[PDB]
Amino acid sequence: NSVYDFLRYHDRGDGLTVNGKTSYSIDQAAAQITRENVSWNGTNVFGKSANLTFKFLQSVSSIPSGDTGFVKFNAEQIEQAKLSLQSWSDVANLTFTEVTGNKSANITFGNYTRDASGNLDYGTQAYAYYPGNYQGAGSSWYNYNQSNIRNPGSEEYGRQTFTHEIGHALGLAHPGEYNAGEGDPSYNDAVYAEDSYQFSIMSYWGENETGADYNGHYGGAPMIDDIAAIQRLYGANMTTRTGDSVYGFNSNTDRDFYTATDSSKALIFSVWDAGGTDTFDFSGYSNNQRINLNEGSFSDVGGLKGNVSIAHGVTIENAIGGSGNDILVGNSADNILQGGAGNDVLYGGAGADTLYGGAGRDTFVYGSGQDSTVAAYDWIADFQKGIDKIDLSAFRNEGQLSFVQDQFTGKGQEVMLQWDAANSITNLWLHEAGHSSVDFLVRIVGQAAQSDIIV
Ligand SMILES: [Ca+2]
Ligand SMILES: [Ca+2]
Ligand SMILES: [Ca+2]
Ligand SMILES: [Ca+2]
Ligand SMILES: [Ca+2]
Ligand SMILES: [Ca+2]
Ligand SMILES: [Ca+2]
Ligand SMILES: [Zn+2]
Repeated sequence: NSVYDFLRYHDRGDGLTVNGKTSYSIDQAAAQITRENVSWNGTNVFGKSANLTFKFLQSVSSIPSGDTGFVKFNAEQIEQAKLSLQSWSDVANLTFTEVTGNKSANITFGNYTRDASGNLDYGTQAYAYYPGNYQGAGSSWYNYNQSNIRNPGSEEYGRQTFTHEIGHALGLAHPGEYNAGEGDPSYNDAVYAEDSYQFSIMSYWGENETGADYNGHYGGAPMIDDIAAIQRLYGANMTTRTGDSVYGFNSNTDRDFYTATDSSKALIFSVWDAGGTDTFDFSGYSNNQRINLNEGSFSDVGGLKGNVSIAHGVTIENAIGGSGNDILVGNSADNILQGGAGNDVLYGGAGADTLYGGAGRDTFVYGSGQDSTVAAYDWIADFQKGIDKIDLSAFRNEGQLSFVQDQFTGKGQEVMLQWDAANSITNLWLHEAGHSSVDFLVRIVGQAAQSDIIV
């Protein structure tokens, strides 16, 4: 039943209540984040692309906030800021072009170090201005007295702050009515339950407020609701990673937040992918992981909780677990699932899936007849007789499954294992109640015993 619960991991909307707060769906959160109804295309303009310019100020006549002690961006800030911009243009129909000299720009970057009174400010972090035609519109500012701001490449909060402020400069607002300086807001003030770093980088609250746990890390890229929100304003970018993309270990994304170079690296991201056959490669971790390929769902990767999610409108096809005891849940597409070492639970779901339990005592689960129809049957390519198991207990709801040796009686709800000596393939047939013909089939590359089947 671990599959059942995991499938409902972090359910939202549908009149639910989480943490005593109203639960919002991705779109409701996205609408809330774009409530200011402002973008670089104007007010109340949705689904329209934009070609924007950005500039690293070398000097200023004044900072629109009144803050003083201007300091230009250093090399590392410049590189990290470009990565943040890229994480936004990757998902929304936006293009960023740098301008220098006297040319004006839609989005600007600059640091400050003192307040209007001329006193050192080592307490604040950063802020930005919404798009518009007013003086300073789209400008973003950061406190140079903060080490995370000076070293955004080594201090994760810095990079996250860049992405956050750029979010404002693009038209995104905090999930709720609250802002630094104004009193002392908290998650208790959140308009909806999903107002945390787990769903939006535009939030003020840690992922822990929603049950997630990134072990002190900060994802520096747009999360699931941020993606929906930014696309609501500028449209989705359908040209991003349209080939076969691999996320996690052995990544070919050339994106730091989608890449893990070794087991000690933390992964925190919401994936946007516009095409191809893709893979969630989390093979380098030894932690027990829970991987869900359903769009909009969250996964527990590398020892963290709720650190990985799939954006709405995205189809990820494959997943590879680690040496831990994992749970891999596929989607309606044809998935290739690899559990790796450890005792894993694989659930292909709808579609013709190919499953590899890997080393260990693995379990291949089937929740219904639609999971492996004859017209699009599953393949279990490395089944180990007497070690792995095939769970068909879900069929009990319509009558306890009975085993038959070489013939079906017709009473339905019977399971048969057929050995193909010539090809060394075992065909698992299931004649379901209500079905006039045998419509369930799982082909197995290897031998299987009646005692390997759970009914
Ligand atoms: Ca892809
Ligand atoms: Ca895909
Ligand atoms: Ca495993
Ligand atoms: Ca599937
Ligand atoms: Ca395994
Ligand atoms: Ca196995
Ligand atoms: Ca299937
Ligand atoms: Zn903010």
